[PDB]
This record gives sequence, structure tokens and C-alpha cells, in this order.
Amino acid sequence: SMNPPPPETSNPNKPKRQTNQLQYLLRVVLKTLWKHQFAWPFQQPVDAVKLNLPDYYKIIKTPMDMGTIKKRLENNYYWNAQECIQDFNTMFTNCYIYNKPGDDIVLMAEALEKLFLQKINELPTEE
Ligand SMILES: Cc1nnc2c(NC(C)C)nc(-c3nc4cnc(N5CCOC[C@@H]5C)cc4n3[C@@H](C)c3ccccc3)cn12
Repeated sequence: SMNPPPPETSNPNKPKRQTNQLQYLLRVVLKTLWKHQFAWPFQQPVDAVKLNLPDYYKIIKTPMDMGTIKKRLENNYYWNAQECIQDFNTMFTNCYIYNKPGDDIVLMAEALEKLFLQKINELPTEE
């Protein structure tokens, strides 16, 4: 079974805006998470074909990854900080849905989510 197209990362029809919260999500949240030792399985869309997971896109209907989130922030795709936070939440929930609790990949996602929530707790007020 083939891979689906990756999630949309740029749309010229969508309105664009610069806010302190979106800047914090790219410069602090995405940067700190990308550098983490457990980031590598979440840095790109799941390649179900290469990893031989034919049931991945049969179970996960709303895929998300940090590579997509990074591209979305770089292309001013998000209007609200909540849209970006929702994508990170979707990425973590997808990992917990597809894999069994206690599996190494789940433990990896749990450590990244713990760091993510701490950085979202330090999110600055809207300017
Ligand atoms: C996101 C996300 N949510 N669930 C998964 C998931 N589930 C499997 C562990 C069943 N795997 C990956 C996932 N993303 C990957 C990215 N690259 C590879 N590589 C294998 C080929 O050589 C080079 C390259 C580095 C393997 C990957 N895997 C699995 C195979 C894996 C294996 C060991 C440790 C952690 C993950 C993401 N996932």
C-alpha cells in the first residue's frame, strides 16, 4: 500500500500574520524539540512503505510530524498559535494510538511531549 501525500505546508490563498506566539513556537518550541535525542522518528511524515507498516494509514487518518509543523511555521501557514499546538498534540496522540503503551517509540514521544508541555506553559502573552 502506497503513502498518502504529506500534509499541506503552504497555501498562498490563506491569510498571513506575524505574532509573538507563532515566533516563540518556531524559535523556542520547535527548535528545542527538534534537537532532542528522541526527535528523529517525528522529524518527517511516517514513510509506511519504507518502514513496512501497511496498516499505519489504515489506523492514522490525520497524520502529523515536526517536519510538517516546521514547514507550516516557516510558510506562515498558521494564523493562531492553537493551530500549531493542535498539530503537535495530533502528532503525539497518533503515536499513542498506533503503538502499544510501554513501547520504545511511545516512551520517546512521552519524553518529547513532557518537554513540549513545559515550553507551552512558558508561552508568552499575546502582543
Ligand atoms: C511517528 C511514529 N509513530 N509511530 C512510529 C513508528 N512505529 C514503529 C516503531 C512500529 N515508527 C516510526 C519510525 N520512524 C522512522 C524513521 N526512520 C527509520 N529508519 C529506519 C531505516 O533506516 C533509517 C531510518 C532512521 C525508522 C523509523 N521508524 C521505526 C521503524 C523506528 C525504529 C526504531 C526506533 C524508532 C522508530 C515513527 N513512528
